[PDB]
Amino acid sequence: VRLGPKKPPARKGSMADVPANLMEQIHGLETLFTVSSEKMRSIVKHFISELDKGLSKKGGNIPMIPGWVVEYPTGKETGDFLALDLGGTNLRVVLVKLGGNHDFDTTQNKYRLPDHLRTGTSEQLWSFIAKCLKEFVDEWYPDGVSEPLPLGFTFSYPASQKKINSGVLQRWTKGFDIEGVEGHDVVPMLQEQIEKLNIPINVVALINDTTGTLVASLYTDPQTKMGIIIGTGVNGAYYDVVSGIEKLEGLLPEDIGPDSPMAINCEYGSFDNEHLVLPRTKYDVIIDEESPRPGQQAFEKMTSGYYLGEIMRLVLLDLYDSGFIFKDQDISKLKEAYVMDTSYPSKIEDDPFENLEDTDDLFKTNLNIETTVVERKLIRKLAELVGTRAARLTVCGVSAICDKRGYKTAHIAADGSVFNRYPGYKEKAAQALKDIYNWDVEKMEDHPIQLVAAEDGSGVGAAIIACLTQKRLAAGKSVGIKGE
Amino acid sequence: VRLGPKKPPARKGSMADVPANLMEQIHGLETLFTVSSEKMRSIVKHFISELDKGLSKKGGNIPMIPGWVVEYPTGKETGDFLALDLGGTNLRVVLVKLGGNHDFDTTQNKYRLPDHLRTGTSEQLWSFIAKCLKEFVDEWYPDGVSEPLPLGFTFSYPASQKKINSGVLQRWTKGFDIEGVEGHDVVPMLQEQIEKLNIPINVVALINDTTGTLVASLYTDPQTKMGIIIGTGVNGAYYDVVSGIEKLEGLLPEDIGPDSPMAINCEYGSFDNEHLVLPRTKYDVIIDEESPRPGQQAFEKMTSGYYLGEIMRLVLLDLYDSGFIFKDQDISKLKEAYVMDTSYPSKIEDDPFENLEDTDDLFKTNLNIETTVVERKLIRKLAELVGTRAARLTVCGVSAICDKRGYKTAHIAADGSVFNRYPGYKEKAAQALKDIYNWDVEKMEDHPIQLVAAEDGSGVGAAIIACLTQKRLAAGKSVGIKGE
Repeated sequence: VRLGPKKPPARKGSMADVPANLMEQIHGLETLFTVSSEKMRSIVKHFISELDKGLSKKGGNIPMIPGWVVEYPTGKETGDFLALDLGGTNLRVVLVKLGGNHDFDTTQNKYRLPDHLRTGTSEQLWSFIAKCLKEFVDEWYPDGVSEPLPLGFTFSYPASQKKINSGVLQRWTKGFDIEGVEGHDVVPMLQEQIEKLNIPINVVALINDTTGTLVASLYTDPQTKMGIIIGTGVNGAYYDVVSGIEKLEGLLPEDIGPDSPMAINCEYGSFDNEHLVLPRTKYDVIIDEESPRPGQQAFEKMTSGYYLGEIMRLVLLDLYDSGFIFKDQDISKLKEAYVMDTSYPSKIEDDPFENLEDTDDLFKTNLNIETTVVERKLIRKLAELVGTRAARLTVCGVSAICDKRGYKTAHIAADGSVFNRYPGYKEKAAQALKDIYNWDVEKMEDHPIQLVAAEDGSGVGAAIIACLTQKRLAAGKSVGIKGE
Repeated sequence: VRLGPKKPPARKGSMADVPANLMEQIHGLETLFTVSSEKMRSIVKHFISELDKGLSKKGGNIPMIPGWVVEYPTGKETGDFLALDLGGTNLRVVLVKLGGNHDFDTTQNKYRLPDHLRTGTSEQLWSFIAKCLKEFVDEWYPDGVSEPLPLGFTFSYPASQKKINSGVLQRWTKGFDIEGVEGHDVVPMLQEQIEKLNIPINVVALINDTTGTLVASLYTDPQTKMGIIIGTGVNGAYYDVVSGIEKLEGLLPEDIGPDSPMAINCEYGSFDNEHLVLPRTKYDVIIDEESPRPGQQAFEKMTSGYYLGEIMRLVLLDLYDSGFIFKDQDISKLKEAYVMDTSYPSKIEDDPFENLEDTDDLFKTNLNIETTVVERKLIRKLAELVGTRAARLTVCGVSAICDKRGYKTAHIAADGSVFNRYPGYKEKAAQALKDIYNWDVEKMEDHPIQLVAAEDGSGVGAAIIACLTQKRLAAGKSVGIKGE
């Protein structure tokens, strides 16, 4: 039924019937949005320079935050470990049992946050989280445990960490707004509530989810060299080496030696806030000028899936205003910012039909705009250009990390809604890496540097980081700066 | 982010905290909805007898419609062929180029039927279709063709045919209401409008989409023994042999002799309308009594995904009425027929949490029903029972056809939204087949009889049936009853 179950072939996409004047505008969209291999190589050179800068004492626009994971997982770890992921709408609690052969078992619950928890008191939040952990532990360990359960806490909010078992909140995001937490260490706040309920849990690590994605994926897949999130937000994490981190000079204890690995949470959404290398167009400038924080998050704005529909909307409105398309149409819906979400370029790029009838139905039904076939061919071209630009720019971050560290091969453990669901994304990213490196290789599965699906970072990853951490803490091996 | 990109593992599903009274009701639900292996074998034996009955002179509840495809595609077929797929809302035109090594290329367009066609004249309909085909051919063959393109027409309406290149409309369905067409052969009606527009197409075949799924999938995959649809509706098609078709004795020319293959479109939705073997519960009886055609489509009612939410709804109301669940709830939204669509059992079976928070959020948000976790554990067990019974009954159709024809091994080419999207469906079906056959086999990938994703029946299949038919029409080999 319908088009059958297997992915339809890509449409042929003939441009033979497109009139000269529209075809000139299509070429102008190609000039605006195509990222050449040379431009990619150029962006990567500057990205490497900014990765270096963020690790220097002076710092830079890329935070390059030390994650205080100073060893790799081996895959041979065993035991029971907890993970907590505090999101905007819910708390997830995960019991991970590590099998010792790159394998694990999970048992997980999800506790939806009451509306008021995001904005009430500090004690109310940590008490709620402790009540969920008590309910969980009491069910899964009805007769307690002989050793407390180490817990890793995924707390993906701007924070500073001078050691892994700490997180001083810098600023709340994602709808949280709780007094008396900004500027304080959240780890003892949660531990205090745990102890109040006499729950046998020791909070031993606080992480960013992308650090988790890196370490979970390297536990199951030892070829992992990076964890990357390609969604509404963007981020990457990898292992540097202590000697490469000027900003830690003089602060490390001697048992964290110069050749020690150090996981880094790049927070590279802010790469090129100086607007010197990314190929921002007039439409990107408008998106930025109209955003909550103009001049911030330059790289996120150029690569996040959240803006891809918005770019199309502004281009389309421009084409309309300049007299090229939708001449007789009521275009009022195209004047609403963010009316086109990521589903628009997605559906348009998935349209299997030469006459682009999925695109026709989307425009008529959702935007009240009737179109000619040749207009839809422009619209389809535009969607392909915007989806492909975002993949080629994301891969500059992958390439900069690999080139910085000398990784000639890598699995890049990827997650987020763009990687997982945007049409053709994996193909677009693989072609981008092939174009950067000029590999002579037929099949994407054989690419020396290739994206693969990540393991669960904020659950499994935080639990494995808790396992690694607990082994250091037990032995007296340092997990932070001297004295901390 | 979230649970990461990989399928979460199945929840543990502890029943330890479920009170004795609720566990007794769960056991009662397992009695009502479990289909044993011996039951499935009992059903298969009767289903074979009913397949044989539908092919006999006296007929039976299973139509067993000869589809007038009297040869197997070899995979060596080459050429350009058209398919037309006419639904209730859309027309699809497919140009299929066969490559001669079980491979094909497609080029396809989709045209939404104007609202006024459904109630227009016969001429308006065929004219519209011909104008779509003129448009399409004018583009993909701007200088014409050396021989007319043979076209296979998937005509998704009750119709009878005494030869492949004919279809006499029985009754319009899908709120079509066009005069002068019921009781008439639609092929010449379409051909006339084609010729009026001087389009180089010859309509050579009219088919049911499931016959197309069988044929297209056999062209690409030589182990295909059946085409099966498991969606809102259900159907199967497979090749029988003319000697097994008593109702065609006396009607066939010598060049469709007793040893000839004959594709059958079973339309086995009506299996067991006489209610002799399917394990109908009181809930299935209610569904039938309240359905548009009580006493019809018994097997479809017991296997289609459309009913699975509704079976759950009535079970849950009956448990509320008996005082077991939702005791202090306002259950008024649960009293609406078909309020629970296939997404309810699907989301419930996909819930990865031990506390079943997806199911909590589904019931609280969509039905205004608050639940205890032990209620949700009963709800999850009910969803699993209902999804599992539908898969096990579906595979009784597969096994009947395979045992009828002596297929010890087979690929069963499957499509439809239940096969394609219902959680765990493929594993349920594969376990059902292993249970019927008592195979000693560890991996589902290795099962002797297995479901595999089908090729596109209503497009590609209709074009390949057009190719096989044209070969016979050109040579003067028959494709129907003597003299038709």
